[PDB]
Amino acid sequence: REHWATRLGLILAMAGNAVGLGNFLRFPVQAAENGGGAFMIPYIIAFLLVGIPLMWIEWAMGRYGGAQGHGTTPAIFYLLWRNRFAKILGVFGLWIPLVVAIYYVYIESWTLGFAIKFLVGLVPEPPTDPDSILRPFKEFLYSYIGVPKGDEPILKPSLFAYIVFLITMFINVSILIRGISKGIERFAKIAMPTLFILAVFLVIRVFLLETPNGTAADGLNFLWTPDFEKLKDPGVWIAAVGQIFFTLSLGFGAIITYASYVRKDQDIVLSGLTAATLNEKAEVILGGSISIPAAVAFFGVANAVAIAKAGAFNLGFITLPAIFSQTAGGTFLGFLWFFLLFFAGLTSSIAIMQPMIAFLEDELKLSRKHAVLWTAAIVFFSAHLVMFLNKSLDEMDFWAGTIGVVFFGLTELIIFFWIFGADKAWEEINRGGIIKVPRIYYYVMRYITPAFLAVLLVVWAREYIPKIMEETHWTVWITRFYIIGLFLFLTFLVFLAERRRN
Ligand code: MET
Ligand code: NA
Ligand code: NA
Repeated sequence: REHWATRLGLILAMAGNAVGLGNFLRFPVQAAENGGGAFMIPYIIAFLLVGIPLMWIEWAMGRYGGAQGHGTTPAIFYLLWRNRFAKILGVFGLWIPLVVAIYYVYIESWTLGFAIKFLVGLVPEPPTDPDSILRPFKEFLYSYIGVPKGDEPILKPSLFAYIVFLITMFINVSILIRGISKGIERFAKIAMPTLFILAVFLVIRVFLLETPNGTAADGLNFLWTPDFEKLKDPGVWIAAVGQIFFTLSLGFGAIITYASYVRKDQDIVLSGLTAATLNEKAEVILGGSISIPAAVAFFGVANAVAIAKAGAFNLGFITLPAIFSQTAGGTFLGFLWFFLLFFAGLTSSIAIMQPMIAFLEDELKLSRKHAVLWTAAIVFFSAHLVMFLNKSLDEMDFWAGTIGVVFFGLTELIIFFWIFGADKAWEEINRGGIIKVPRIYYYVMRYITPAFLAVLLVVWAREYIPKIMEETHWTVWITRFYIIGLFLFLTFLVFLAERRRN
């Protein structure tokens, strides 16, 4: 089996997996919609009671299976639990990261296209009226991805966006095709430091923004000023948990796959904690101190919150660059922003495609070259669905990137810490660890976490089961139909891999 060269490269590769678009786009939106500081309390708690324990759990499961030559859940779920149904559940460890990858890589190609256009200086040019400043950039984005005037089902991506997507795929391939140590690790040691530098620079530059409408300090205050009136709102807890799952790459089967390349004897405790810690630092300190403070600086808190609620991409691709264009060298500053997003996304995209690649290598015994090329072909082809079908992206991000990750997170925890045995799991986690997991986390993993997630899923299911059936748009049905087809396809591959063994 292939292994990580150094401990540092391992940390940066894992950090690269977690730290991504979720930090600089998803988080700011989530924190702003839930009342800033009010969102921080449930967020930290969710990080302690869910993020950390699951992180360690995924690392352990990854290394455990990796020792036997299996990096994907279909095989690992079977090693921990002997059953056909264990393999079927394991299919999600491929389905989720593949589905997510389909639209994630497209969003990534956006930041690249924007990065390129902002570098060359091809951007809209605003003249004191907020709408007259934002409109040009809204029209810019809509011209790029091909947004319809009314609410029409069809998208019309510009030739450029399409070509940029091809290029993005090519970049993802050139990195993945070189393997774990030569491809991902090498790039991690570069991308990450660069990412951190750009982030710090942007945070500082943004912190210097002060206008008659407010300052960046007002945004930092808003985000870090506690509010206990929102602690009774379940939605805030749900959003915080969802964010923790998405930002830490939990339930994507990505962490497990990456962990399967960790030598059986190497530590996974201190390594995992470091990766997760690096992600939170990059999330709350960096990600939360760029977008939000900037919007609050120019448009004040009320408007900033309004803009955050407006959409997930509205703050990142429209509002922020619009704000920069009003400052000296704002065009180049926008370039740095989109270059930051691109690297963060690139380090993450290669992580959610790896599970698929690792399954082809491990279970179907395909060479690394073929596995990567086929995985790229699949994602690229499937991507057309997100490119040309409106609301398709949201559907995939919901079923896979929201509901699926939590369900899968609960499933993997139940399989590892209950069925496989709590003591055996605990001993497997601490084995070879430079430091040891606090004894208390044994009862967080076994009791607190699964209960919290179970409750969360029940609540979710109750609200979504009626809405699903009554949904007018056909685009969403096509999407559901197709992703379901993907699931069958993967289940069929798992079947073939199972027969080859015999
Ligand atoms: C694409 S890996 C899962 C998502 C990633 N951790 C992010 O926050 O962007
Ligand atoms: Na990343
Ligand atoms: Na993250």
